[PDB]
Amino acid sequence: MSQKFDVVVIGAGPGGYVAAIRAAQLGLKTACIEKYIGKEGKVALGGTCLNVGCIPSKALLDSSYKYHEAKEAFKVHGIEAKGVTIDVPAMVARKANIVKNLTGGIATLFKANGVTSFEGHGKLLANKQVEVTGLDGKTQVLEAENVIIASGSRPVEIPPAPLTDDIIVDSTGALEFQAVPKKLGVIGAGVIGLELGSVWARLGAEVTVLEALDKFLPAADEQIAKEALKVLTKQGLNIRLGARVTASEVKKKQVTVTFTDANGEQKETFDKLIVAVGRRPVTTDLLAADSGVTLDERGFIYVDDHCKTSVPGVFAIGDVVRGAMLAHKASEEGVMVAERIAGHKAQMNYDLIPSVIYTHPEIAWVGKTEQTLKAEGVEVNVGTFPFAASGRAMAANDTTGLVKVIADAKTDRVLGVHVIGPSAAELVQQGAIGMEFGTSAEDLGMMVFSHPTLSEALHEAALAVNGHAIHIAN
Amino acid sequence: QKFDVVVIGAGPGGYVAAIRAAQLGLKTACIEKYIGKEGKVALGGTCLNVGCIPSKALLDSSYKYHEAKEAFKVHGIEAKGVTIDVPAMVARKANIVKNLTGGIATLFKANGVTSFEGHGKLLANKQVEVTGLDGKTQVLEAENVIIASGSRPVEIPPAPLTDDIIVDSTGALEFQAVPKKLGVIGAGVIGLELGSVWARLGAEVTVLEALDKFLPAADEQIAKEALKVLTKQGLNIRLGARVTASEVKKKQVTVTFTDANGEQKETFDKLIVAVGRRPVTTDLLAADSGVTLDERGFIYVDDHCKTSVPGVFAIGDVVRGAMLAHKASEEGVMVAERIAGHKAQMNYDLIPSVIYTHPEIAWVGKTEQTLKAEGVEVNVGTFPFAASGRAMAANDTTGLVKVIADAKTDRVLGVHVIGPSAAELVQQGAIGMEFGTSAEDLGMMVFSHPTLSEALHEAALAVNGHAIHIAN
Ligand SMILES: Cc1cc2nc3c(=O)[nH]c(=O)nc-3n(C[C@H](O)[C@H](O)[C@H](O)COP(=O)(O)OP(=O)(O)OC[C@H]3O[C@@H](n4cnc5c(N)ncnc54)[C@H](O)[C@@H]3O)c2cc1C
Ligand SMILES: Cc1cc2nc3c(=O)[nH]c(=O)nc-3n(C[C@H](O)[C@H](O)[C@H](O)COP(=O)(O)OP(=O)(O)OC[C@H]3O[C@@H](n4cnc5c(N)ncnc54)[C@H](O)[C@@H]3O)c2cc1C
Repeated sequence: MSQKFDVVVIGAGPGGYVAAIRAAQLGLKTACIEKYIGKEGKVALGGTCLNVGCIPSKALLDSSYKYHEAKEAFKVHGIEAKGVTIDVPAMVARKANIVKNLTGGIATLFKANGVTSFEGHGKLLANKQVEVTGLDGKTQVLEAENVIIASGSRPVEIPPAPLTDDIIVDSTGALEFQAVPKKLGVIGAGVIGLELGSVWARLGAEVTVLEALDKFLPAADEQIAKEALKVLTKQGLNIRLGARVTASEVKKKQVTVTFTDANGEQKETFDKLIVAVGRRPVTTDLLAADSGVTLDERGFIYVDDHCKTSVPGVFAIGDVVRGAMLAHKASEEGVMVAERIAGHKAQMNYDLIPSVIYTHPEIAWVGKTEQTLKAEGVEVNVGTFPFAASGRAMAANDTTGLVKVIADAKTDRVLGVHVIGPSAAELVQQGAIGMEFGTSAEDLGMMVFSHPTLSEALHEAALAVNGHAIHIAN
Repeated sequence: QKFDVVVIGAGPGGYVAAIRAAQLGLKTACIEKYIGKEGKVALGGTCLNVGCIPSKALLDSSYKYHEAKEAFKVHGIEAKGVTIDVPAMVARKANIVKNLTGGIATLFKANGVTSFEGHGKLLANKQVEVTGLDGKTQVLEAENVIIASGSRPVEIPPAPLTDDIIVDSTGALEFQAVPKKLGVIGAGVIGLELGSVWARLGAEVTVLEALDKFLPAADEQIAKEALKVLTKQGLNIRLGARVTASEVKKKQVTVTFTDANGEQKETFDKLIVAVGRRPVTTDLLAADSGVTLDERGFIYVDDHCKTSVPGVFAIGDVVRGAMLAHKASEEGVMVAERIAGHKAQMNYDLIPSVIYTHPEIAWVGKTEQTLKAEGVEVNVGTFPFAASGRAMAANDTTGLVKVIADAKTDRVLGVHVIGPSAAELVQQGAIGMEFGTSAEDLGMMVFSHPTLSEALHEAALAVNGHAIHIAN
């Protein structure tokens, strides 16, 4: 029985580790297999998000912002912070210690819940048998009643900019720089590139972001994206749209990138270059030829709306399957799959998954953009409120940005909430909770919002939908 | 001199009522007497001029200084020193107040509200006498009157305001230097906020509180954590300490008070009287206006803020209910809408409370102790910020979220937070409660990761024993 489990989970990222905990909570005998070696030379749980993704990036964003504010936005308060500096090794070490604590915390949760951990590489064979290759190279086979595949993702590689020495790096290396890159190039103006560029720009890097697409943040609401581009450019992110990298050359501890833009061939030289074009699903040695599990043309594991693969009792969740490649999407899929194995008719809502970009100002949204609703032919009413009119934001010395609420013009149902500014993600979550209950704009308007709080900007934007905000002209 | 609506007072109640009435097409006047820093009438009431906004401005500046002094090294951030210039900090606050008070006048002009400068008094038959700043009078004929005269600090005989030594909250927001030893009478929201400002800047702060129980309206678990954290921050909060006398000598003040061990004395450079707030009706009502006051000096109104006189309403701090700015403003909206013919109502059950200490404290709905006293069986779920990845990244892990749900129906009955973004997380809870959320409803929603909001999600899951990120 040592080798028999009700649920075997391959991977311990946000998808897999949450699925494993939930399965154990539901009374299923659960194993979770993980191969990733952390900084101490031992297996570290938590996946991309904890080890080289969400948490490390937010740690560096928060440290670098605190330095930036001390250097550039203290005098208005009367604060004199003389000769303020930030030590990059110490900043990175704080991040490493946070990662170590949280990865240890997952192991603590596994122990408390009775999840059995295996260290090594898992491979799905036919008929729900899972071969585990341990760290010593020895194999064993686990007999699973159900398998949850949660093998995650890795950075996209591009031929013009292969990882090279410590000069051309991906996001993992960008979270490990021990000195500020004097000239930093970033390929890709999506969330990851914008966050990483912001960290290092705050510390003095001169940053160019090369983006092949003509449109900035095309999935975000256009009004939000336009303000974001303006603000981030002013902060020193030299974001170049319609700029397609074709070659790179490393010499003298620098890298020269050749790229094509509207004016032809261009060259620019950097001390470090981050390739942040996107993310790809990981299926390396994951599926035996006889497993029965199929991949789509983009390399994701094919699953249905309940994350079931083509093989009964085999599920796949998170970044290895279709849908938004986000940590909270992966974890909610894990919960849904575990609940369904336990017999519950659990159903995931894919329409209210929020997005957050942890720049400062923060950017977040839920639901549909104005441009999507126009393409769908839905008439809408829009309300906005700027943080420049927020008393709380004035006290905070942080008045950039706005809240936008989009409602159906016929029914008043809120269809999207979009924010750039302080506490964007928390205000968007307020909107998402309302949308879960079918809120109208008038419903939000009729609620008591504490004063003074940043939340009031959502209240006013909801009132503005129907032309009766108090604190701005309508 | 004829108006559909005459509003007395331009604080959060009155100025919002005036704007909403004007938006509804009612010919609206608003009367205000308060003189701001430029020597002219300033709108916005207590909250904008000497209350909410100034206090938050000094709290935010002082916290940024505190974090630089005490919580930068862990990030790798060093400095040769950090100082704060108190006059400059206060001047930033004064400029914010000036901008926002000007903004209300701009809103009045855009909406067509007519302003009068002076003291408004309700006479018989809905006539309003306005005494101008030169003492000359005129009478306005009002179809409807909205009384929004607000509040002022409570004065106590044993600590009368004196020179620059014994002050109320208004004086405490105007210190031009850090007091070396600062005494505060009253450990409520105002006293804790003001004490926090000056403690962060180096004052030795004692807070004398007559009640044995700290923050009795807050949930007991939150209040216990708050007392521990604020004491650690240097607020020497003395419970069961009743002030009986004070004496000023040589620009210092000795306070006599009684505690469990008998009569005590303590000497301070400055003393803040922050025991509470009282409704203002000074010269507000003619003897035959028809409007009645209760025994505590509030104007008596029904649940629609209607007085004993038809067409006369009263809102905000001068009437029953929570003395909070968002309560006053929403009452103003209700009254304006009702004058315009709508059967508008006010929800008194989900008014949140916020204390802008750091960590911030906020809550909505009922406490565990209230529900026990009511005999309502409950399930409780909590989640600590020490287990939040977002909070760890923020270097700010003090506190917790608490969700209380009915044990039979699973309906959320209260949400209580001490920690980062407490007010925003409480607002999430309040929105859910408006829609009748259960704890499981919140648990089934997708919360972005990593965000502080996830602490509310986990606490909601913990109600029914299945949080993912803490043992159940
Ligand atoms: C720099 C960066 C910043 C990000 N910021 C955020 C953010 O703030 N918020 C957000 O929502 N998302 C963010 N993301 C995306 C987020 O990291 C992913 O969406 C999330 O980690 C996906 O979770 P998952 O469990 O599907 O996969 P992963 O987190 O990739 O976990 C997969 C696990 O499977 C292991 N594994 C793979 N194959 C095997 C095998 N055969 N046997 C054993 N183990 C195996 C891997 O070692 C890994 O631990 C960020 C990503 C990056 C790179
Ligand atoms: C230090 C402090 C901090 C505070 N912090 C907060 C907080 O963060 N959040 C919150 O919700 N609440 C806070 N409050 C409470 C908040 O200020 C009040 O709840 C709110 O201002 C009440 O609004 P109101 O319109 O009823 O009265 P007020 O704001 O007091 O306005 C009444 C107006 O009427 C004027 N007036 C009175 N009589 C007349 C008359 N006869 N004729 C003409 N004009 C007249 C007054 O000059 C005044 O401008 C704070 C209060 C203080 C003292």
